[PDB]
Amino acid sequence: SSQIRQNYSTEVEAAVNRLVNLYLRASYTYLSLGFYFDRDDVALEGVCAFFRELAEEKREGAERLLKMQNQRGGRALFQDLQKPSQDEWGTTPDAMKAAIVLEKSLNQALLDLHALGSAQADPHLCDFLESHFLDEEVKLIKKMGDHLTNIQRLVGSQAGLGEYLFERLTLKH
Amino acid sequence: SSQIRQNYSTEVEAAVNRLVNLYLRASYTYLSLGFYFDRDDVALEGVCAFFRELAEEKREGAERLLKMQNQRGGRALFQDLQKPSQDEWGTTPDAMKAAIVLEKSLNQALLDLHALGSAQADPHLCDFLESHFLDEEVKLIKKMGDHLTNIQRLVGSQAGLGEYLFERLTLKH
Amino acid sequence: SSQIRQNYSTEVEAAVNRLVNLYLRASYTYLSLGFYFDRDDVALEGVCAFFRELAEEKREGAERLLKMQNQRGGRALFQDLQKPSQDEWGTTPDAMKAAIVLEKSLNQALLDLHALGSAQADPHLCDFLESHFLDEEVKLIKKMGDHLTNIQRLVGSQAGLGEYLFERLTLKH
Amino acid sequence: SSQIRQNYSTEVEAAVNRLVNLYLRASYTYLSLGFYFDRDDVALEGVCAFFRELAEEKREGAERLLKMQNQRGGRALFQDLQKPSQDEWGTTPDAMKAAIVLEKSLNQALLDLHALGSAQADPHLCDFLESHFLDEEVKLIKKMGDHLTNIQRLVGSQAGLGEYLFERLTLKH
Ligand SMILES: [Pd+2]
Ligand SMILES: [Pd+2]
Ligand SMILES: [Pd+2]
Ligand SMILES: [Pd+2]
Repeated sequence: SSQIRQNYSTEVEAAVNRLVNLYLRASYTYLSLGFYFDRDDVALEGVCAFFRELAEEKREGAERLLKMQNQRGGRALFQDLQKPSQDEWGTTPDAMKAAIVLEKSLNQALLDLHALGSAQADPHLCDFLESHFLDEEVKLIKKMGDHLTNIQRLVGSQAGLGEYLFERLTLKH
Repeated sequence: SSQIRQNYSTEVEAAVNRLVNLYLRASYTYLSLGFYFDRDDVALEGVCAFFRELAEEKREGAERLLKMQNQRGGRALFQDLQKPSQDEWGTTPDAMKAAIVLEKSLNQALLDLHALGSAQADPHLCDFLESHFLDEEVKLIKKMGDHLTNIQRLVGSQAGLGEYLFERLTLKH
Repeated sequence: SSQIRQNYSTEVEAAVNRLVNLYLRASYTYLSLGFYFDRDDVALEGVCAFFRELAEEKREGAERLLKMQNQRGGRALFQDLQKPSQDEWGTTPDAMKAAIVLEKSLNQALLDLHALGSAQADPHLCDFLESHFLDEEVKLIKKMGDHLTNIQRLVGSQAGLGEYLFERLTLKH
Repeated sequence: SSQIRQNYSTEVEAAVNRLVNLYLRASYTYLSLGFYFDRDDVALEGVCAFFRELAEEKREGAERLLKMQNQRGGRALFQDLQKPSQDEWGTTPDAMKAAIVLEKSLNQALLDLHALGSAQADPHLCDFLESHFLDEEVKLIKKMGDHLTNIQRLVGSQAGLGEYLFERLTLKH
């Protein structure tokens, strides 16, 4: 039961639960991406760290959604988390491309939920999504696009050398 | 080309470019206002500093817009910047009135863009505009209105004395 | 009016106003160069920062000229600012070449004004120009020439790799 | 005798001695202006301090000239110092006007000496004059013009009140 729920539709409640699943799926995907780059036959630690950081960011996003669900008086419902789409992630550009596709899918899910919020006249939801999610997605996708452009520029010259240089000079910290 | 653009209409992209032009025009206008008050035959340094600060604020606004344009995958297009509407700006109340007219025009441009964002279901744009621009405009216009009221109150008593006192006791820092 | 003007010709006054326009035009050009390198499909942040810094330097130069105009009792007159000569700036060497052409044009304008100062026996003007402008131009043009030589050396080997390495190892800070 | 003199004309040597006399005369004038404003029937201490500071600046200028005379191997020759042109200096605008006339006369003397330096191909002299004298004069005359404009603006409203306010709010430190 709840004694606090106000202006919070069942449609939004369900969409928030689905979004939590998407964010946790994304986190899982990034966990797989990170460890792939830590394989001794891949060995690009800056790339491992980049994706591991994203895994943490996506988990944090799911937790923020869940906190908000409870703040509004909605009820968390969890579903199975599907395994990531690949077991091996190819080259650095392959991985960065996959990451952009993933982020665009999350961004579209956020946009869809914001639209539902608007249709349901739920300004708390719509603002929650922008502050913690929509601006972060735009910034993140720009960073990934910039990364992809740099790695593409590098591997068009020399693939092995380019991947090493990108990891050493852009990613490693 | 872009590999990041998502939910960013050509209409909004063009409107953002036009807004950059308006902000740069405003910056240019404030540069002219500031130096007019630094003329040896005007010599009101607090007024010079007030308008110079605004010139910097408007330039910063244009830069923020341009950064956002690139974040969204839009493409900056610059146009000629028209010279300010006057070469000489009259009395302090004349100048403050001109400044209010200018800010109201920027504010209306922001409102128009927010409306376009709403019509295009672009919540990232609409929120970007409020956070960095719409609240700043409201605060700035209130300050200018307060200034205009004070200078009008002063120059209704004694024009020369009133302009000096306003610059010394309200503006100078 | 002015009560301070002394040994300040109308010819120099007009030339200073034209120089302000040239410096503001240059600033605008550098703003465009900087944001071009921040495009997600270009993504060379060290180059973005290099040109943005120059945009600020040129704006500062215009402001110094304007302050001097008022110090001498001349009157600032502003004209339209033409848009930069290109919308897209090509490769890093293309951009650095454009920048050198631009600086050489400013340098020539400064030399022309110094010559006018000499012809008008205006030592305050001639010294003002050397201290704040002429030595800065020489230093800046040497830096740009050095940059161009380095990027040319790099892209003659491998274009993509060379542009990345230059941005990472010379420009980025 | 001298064992160091090189490229230092007798014409420049004599002109430097005359300039020392002019600077000392100016210092004396400012001493008189300062004490006039300290009269119990005038009693404008910010004005006293303003002119006393100028008296010190002009004395310092004479000393710099004398040091340079000896550096070049010229020989200091002192003449009688004429008393200031007035015993009483009238109102604050009267005094500021007198001060501007005085500074313009020094500035013209500096310009005349720079021209002589140029005619004698004496670059050390010409540069000495710009660095320590010509830029200082331009700055000082702009400040005085700004002051005169402010006091005129004030006394056009109310003479007694305006003079008090200027001394309290612009000059006093
Ligand atoms: Pd909303
Ligand atoms: Pd909105
Ligand atoms: Pd010269
Ligand atoms: Pd010279």
